[PDB]
Amino acid sequence: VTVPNDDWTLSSLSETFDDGTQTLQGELTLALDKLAKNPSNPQLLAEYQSKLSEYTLYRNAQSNTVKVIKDVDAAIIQNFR
Amino acid sequence: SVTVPNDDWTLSSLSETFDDGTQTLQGELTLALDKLAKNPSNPQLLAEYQSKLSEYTLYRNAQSNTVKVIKDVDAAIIQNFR
Amino acid sequence: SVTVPNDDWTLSSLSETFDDGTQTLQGELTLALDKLAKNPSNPQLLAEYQSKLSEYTLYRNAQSNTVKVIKDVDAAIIQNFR
Amino acid sequence: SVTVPNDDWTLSSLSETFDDGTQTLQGELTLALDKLAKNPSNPQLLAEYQSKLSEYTLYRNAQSNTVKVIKDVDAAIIQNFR
Amino acid sequence: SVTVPNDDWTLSSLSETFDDGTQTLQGELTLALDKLAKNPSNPQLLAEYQSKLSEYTLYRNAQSNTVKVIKDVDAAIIQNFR
Amino acid sequence: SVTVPNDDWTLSSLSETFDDGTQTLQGELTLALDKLAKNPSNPQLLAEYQSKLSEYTLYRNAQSNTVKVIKDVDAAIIQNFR
Amino acid sequence: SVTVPNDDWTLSSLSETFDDGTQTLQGELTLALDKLAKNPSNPQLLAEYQSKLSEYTLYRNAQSNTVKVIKDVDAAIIQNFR
Amino acid sequence: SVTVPNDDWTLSSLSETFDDGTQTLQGELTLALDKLAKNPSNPQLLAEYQSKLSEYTLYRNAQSNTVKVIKDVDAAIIQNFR
Amino acid sequence: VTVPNDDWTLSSLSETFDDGTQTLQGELTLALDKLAKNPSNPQLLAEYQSKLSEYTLYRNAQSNTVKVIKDVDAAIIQNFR
Amino acid sequence: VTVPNDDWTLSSLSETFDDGTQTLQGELTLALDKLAKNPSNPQLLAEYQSKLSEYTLYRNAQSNTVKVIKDVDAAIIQNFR
Amino acid sequence: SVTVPNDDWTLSSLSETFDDGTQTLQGELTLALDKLAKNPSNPQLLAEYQSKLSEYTLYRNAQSNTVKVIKDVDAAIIQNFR
Amino acid sequence: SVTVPNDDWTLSSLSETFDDGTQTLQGELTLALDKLAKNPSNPQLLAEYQSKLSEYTLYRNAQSNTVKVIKDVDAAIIQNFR
Amino acid sequence: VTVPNDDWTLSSLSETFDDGTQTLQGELTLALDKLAKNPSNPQLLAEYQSKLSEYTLYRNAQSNTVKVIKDVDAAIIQNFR
Amino acid sequence: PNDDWTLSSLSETFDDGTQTLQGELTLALDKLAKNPSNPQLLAEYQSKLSEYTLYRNAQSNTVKVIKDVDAAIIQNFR
Repeated sequence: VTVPNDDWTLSSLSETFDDGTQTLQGELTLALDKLAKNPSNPQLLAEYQSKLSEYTLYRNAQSNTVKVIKDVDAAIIQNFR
Repeated sequence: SVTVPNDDWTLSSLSETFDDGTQTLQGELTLALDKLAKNPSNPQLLAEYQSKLSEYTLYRNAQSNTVKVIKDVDAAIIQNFR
Repeated sequence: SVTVPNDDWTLSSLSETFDDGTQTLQGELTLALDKLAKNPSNPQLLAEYQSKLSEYTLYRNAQSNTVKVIKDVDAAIIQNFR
Repeated sequence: SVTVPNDDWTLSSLSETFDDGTQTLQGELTLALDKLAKNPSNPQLLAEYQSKLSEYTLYRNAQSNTVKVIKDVDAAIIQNFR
Repeated sequence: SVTVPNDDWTLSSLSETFDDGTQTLQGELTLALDKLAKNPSNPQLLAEYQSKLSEYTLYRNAQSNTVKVIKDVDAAIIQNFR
Repeated sequence: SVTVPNDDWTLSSLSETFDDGTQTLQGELTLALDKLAKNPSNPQLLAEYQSKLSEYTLYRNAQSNTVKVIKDVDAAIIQNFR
Repeated sequence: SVTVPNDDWTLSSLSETFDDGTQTLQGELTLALDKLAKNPSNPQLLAEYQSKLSEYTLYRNAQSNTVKVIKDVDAAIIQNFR
Repeated sequence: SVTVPNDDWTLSSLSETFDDGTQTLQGELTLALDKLAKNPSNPQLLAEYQSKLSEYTLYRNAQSNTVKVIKDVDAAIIQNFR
Repeated sequence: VTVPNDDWTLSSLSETFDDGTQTLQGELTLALDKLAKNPSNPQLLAEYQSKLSEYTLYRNAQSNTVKVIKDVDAAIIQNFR
Repeated sequence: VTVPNDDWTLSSLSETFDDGTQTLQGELTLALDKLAKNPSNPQLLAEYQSKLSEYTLYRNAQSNTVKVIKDVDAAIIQNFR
Repeated sequence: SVTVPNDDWTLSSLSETFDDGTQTLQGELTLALDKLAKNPSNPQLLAEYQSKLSEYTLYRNAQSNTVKVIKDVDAAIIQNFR
Repeated sequence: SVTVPNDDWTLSSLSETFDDGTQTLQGELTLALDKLAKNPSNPQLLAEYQSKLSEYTLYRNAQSNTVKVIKDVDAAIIQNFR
Repeated sequence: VTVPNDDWTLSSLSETFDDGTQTLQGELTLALDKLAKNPSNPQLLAEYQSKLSEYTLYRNAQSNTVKVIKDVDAAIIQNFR
Repeated sequence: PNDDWTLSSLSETFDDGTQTLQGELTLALDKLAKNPSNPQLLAEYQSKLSEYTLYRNAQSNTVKVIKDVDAAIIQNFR
C-alpha cells in the first residue's frame, strides 16, 4: 500500500510490488517443481513459460520504477544549494 | 476467462483462454488414444487420431507463439520507464 | 481527443489519442482470438490473426516510443529553467 | 458435412467430409465382404469386391494426403507469428 | 483493391489483396474436393485436385511470408524513434 | 495408468500406455511364432501369424510416430522461454 | 534535387532523396505483387518478386539507419550550445 | 536442494535443482544405452531408449533456458545500480 | 553480366542467371510440347528428364544465391548506427 | 562405458557403441569370407543377412545418438552470451 | 574482511570484501575451465561452466557498480568542503 | 596502402586494405558464377561456387565488423575531449 | 592453465583453450586425411563426424567465453569516469 | 594444420585426395557407353558411382560446417 503522501519509502515500493505479485511466485515454484519431476508435459511447459514471463516483467517493472524514483529524488536534492 | 483488450488480462489469463477455448479436442484425443491402444488397426480410428493429434499440435504451437509475442511486447514497453 | 502541437495536450492525452485512433483493430483482434480459440485449424483465420497481431505489436511499440521521445524532450526543456 | 473456404472449418471437417461423401462405398464393401466370406467362388462377386476394395484404398490414401498437406500448410503459417 | 507504395495501405489490406487477388482457386478447390469425396477414382479429377491443392499451398505460403517480411521491416523502422 | 491431457504425464507414460494398451497381441504373436517354428505348413497358422505380425508392425510404427510428434511439440514450446 | 554537404538540406530532404532515387524498383515490386496475386505459380515471377522484396527491405533499412545517424549527429552538436 | 522465491538461492542452486529433480531418468538412460550397445535389435529397447533420450534432451534445454532467463533478469537489475 | 564493381544489384543478378540459362528453357518448352503431343518416345522422355533436372538445379541455385547476398547486405546494414 | 557425469565425450559414445557390439564385426567378417568362398548355402545366407541387418541398425543408432548429443551441446553453447 | 559503515573502512577494503565473499566460485570456475579444456563436449560440464560464468559476471558487475556509487557519493561530499 | 598502427591510417584505408588483400577471390567467384550461369549442373562447379561464396560472405562480414569496432573506439575517444 | 588472479590475459585464455584441445586437433587432421584417402569406411566416417562435432563445440565455446570476458572488462572500464 | 589454410584449400584437398577413383569412374563410364551388358563392368560402375556420391556429399557437408563455425566466430567481434 503506497500513496503519494507523507510516509512511504523506496523499500515500501519494493515490498508493495512483491506483495502485489504473491500468487504468481507460489505458482511458479509449484510449476518449477513439477517440471523438475518430469519436463515433458506440454501443459506444464506452457504454464511455466507464462509464469516465468510474468515474473520477469514484474522484476523489470519494479527495478525501473525504483530507478526512476531515485533519479527524481537525486534531482530534487541538488536544489538545496 | 475471455480475453479482451481492456484494463485487466494477464499472460496466465491468455493461456487459460487458449486452453478452455478448445477443450473438446483434449477429450477427443484421449478417447482416440485409448481406442488406438485397444486396437491400432482400424483405418477410421487411425484417421481420427491423426486429425486430433495434428489439431492439438497446431493449438499448442499457436498458444506458445502468442504468449511469446505478447511477452515480447510487454518487455519492449517496460524498457521506456527509465 | 485530438493531439495538436498547441497549448493543451499531455502525455496521457497522446496515449489516449493513440488508443482511440486505432479502436476497430482491437475488436478485430478480439474476434480473431476468440475464433482461433474455438478452432485453431483454419488457414484464413490463422492469416488474419497473424495480421492483427502484427498490427497490434507495431501500434504498441510506436505508442511507447512516441511517449518516450516526448518525455525526453520535456525533461530536456525542464533542466534549463535555472 | 461439406467444407467451403470460409471462416469456420477444421481438419476434422475435411475428414468428416471425406467420410460422408464416400459413404455408400463402405456399405457396399462390407456387404461384398460378407457375401464373399460366405462363399468365395463367384467371379462376379470377386470382381465387385476388387472394385470396392480398390476404391476404398484410393479414398483412404487421398484423405490421408489431404489432411497431411493441410496440416503442413497450417503449421507453416504458425511459425511466422513471432 | 491494390496496395501500392502510397500512404494508404496496411498489413490487413495487403492480406485482403492477396486473398481477393486469387479467389477462383478457393472455389475450384472446394468443388474438386466435393467431387473427389463423391468418387475418388477419376484420374482427371485427381489431377485437377492435385493442381488446385499445390497452387493453394503456394499462395498461402507466399502470403504468410510476405506479411512476415513487411512486419519485420515495420518493426525495424519503428525502433529508431527512441 | 492411462494418459490424459492434464498436469501430470510424461513421454515414458505415453510409451507405457502404448505398450500395455495392446498386450494380448504380443502373447498371441509369441505363441503363433512358436507354433510356426514347430511346423510351418497349416494355412490357418500362416494366416494368424500374418495378421499378428502386421498388427504388431502397425502398433510399433504408430507408437514411434506419436512419441516423435510429442517430442517435436515439446521442443517447440521450450525455445520460447528466452 | 540531390543531397550535398552544403547549407540547405534537412532530414525530410534525405528521406525524399532515398525515396526518389529508388522509384522504378517500387513500381516493379507493385507490378510483381499484382501478378503474383493474379497467379502465384510462375517461377520467374517468384524469383523477380523475391529480388524486388529484398531490395525494398534493404532500401528501407538503409534509409532508417541513415536518418537515425544524422539525427544523432545533429543532437550531439546541439547539446554543446551551453 | 529446493528452489523457492525466497532469500537464499542462486543459479548453481537452480542447476542442482534441475539435475537432482530428474535423477532416475539418467539411470534409465544409462541402462538403455548399455543394453542397446550390447544388442541394437530389440524394438522395445529402441522405443525405451528413444523416450529416455528425448526426455534428457528436453530437460537439458529447459535447464539452460531457465538459467539464461534468470541471468538476464539479474544482469538487468544490476545495471540499475549505476 | 555481373562483375564485382560499383553498380550491380540483386535484380541484375537474377537477370544474369536468366540470361545465362536461356537455351535450356527453350529446349525444355519444346520437349514439353513434344511430350504433350505423344508421351511414348524413350528419347523424348530422356531429354525431357534432363532438361527438367537442369531447370530445377538452376532455379535452386538462383534462389540460394539471392538469399545469401540478401543476408550479407542485411548484415552490413546493421553497422550504419 | 558412458555415464552422465564429468568424464564422457562424443568419441566416448562412438567407442561405446563400437565396443558393445564388438563380436558382430568379427562374426560378419567370418560370414562374409564364407559367403565369398561359396555363395550357395541357405543357412550361410540367412546368417549373413541377420548380421548385416544388425550391423546397419547399430551404425544408424550410433550416428543418430551422436547427432542428438551434439545438437544438445550446441544448443547449450548459444546461451553463454 | 568485514565492511560496515563505521569509523574505518576503505573503498579498496570494500573491493577486497567483495572478492573474499566470492572465493569458492573462483576455484570452481578454474576447475570447470580446466575440465572443459580437457573435453568440451560434456553437457553437465557445459551447464556447470555456464552457471559459474554467469555468476562471475554478475559478481564483477555488482562490485564495479558499488565501487562507482561509493566514489560518486564521496566526491559529492568532498565538493561541499568549501 | 597498408594498415599499420601508426600516425596515418583511416577507416577508408582499412576498408581498402581489406578489399585489396583479398582480390583474387572476387575474380575466382566471378569466373565460377559465369561458368555456373553457362551450365548449372557440374558438381565440381557447384563445389567451387560454394567455397568461393562462403569465403566472400566471411570476408564481407569481417570487414564490416572491423569497421564498426574501429568507429566505436574512435567515437569513444572523441567524447572525452570536453 | 588460467586462474582468475593477477596475471592472465585474453590471449592467454585463447592459448589455454588451444593447448587444452590438442589431441582432438591431431585426430581430426588425421581423420580428414584418411577420409580424403577413401570416403567409404563406416568407422572412418563415424570417427570423423565425432571429431568434427567436438571441434565445432570447442570453437564455439572458446569464442563465446572470450566475448563474455571482453564484455565484463569493457563494462568495468567505463566506471573510470 | 597451421594458420594458413582456406575453404578453397579444403575443397582442393578433398578433390585431390580422391583423384584415382574419379579416373576409374570415367573409364568405367566409357566402357559402359561402349556396351551396357558386362556384369563385372556394371558392378564396378555401381561401386564407383556410389563412392563418388559419398565423396561429394562429405565434401559439401564439411565445407558447410566449417563455414558455419567461421560465421559464428565473426559475429562475436562486436
